[PDB]
Amino acid sequence: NPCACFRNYVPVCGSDGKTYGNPCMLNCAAQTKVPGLKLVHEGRCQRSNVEQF
Repeated sequence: NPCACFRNYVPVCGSDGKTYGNPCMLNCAAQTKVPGLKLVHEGRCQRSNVEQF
C-alpha cells in the first residue's frame, strides 16, 4: 500500500508544488491523487509566508 505511511515529518516538495509530510506520503499521493507526482526536492516547498516564515 502506497498510502500506508507513518506521519514522521520528513518534508519533501512535490512537483505539484505541494509539500508532503514524508516521501511515503508523497508516493501515496503519486499513486492516488496526483498522477506523475515527483519528489522534486528535500524540505518543504518554498512559499514565503506560508511554508516558511
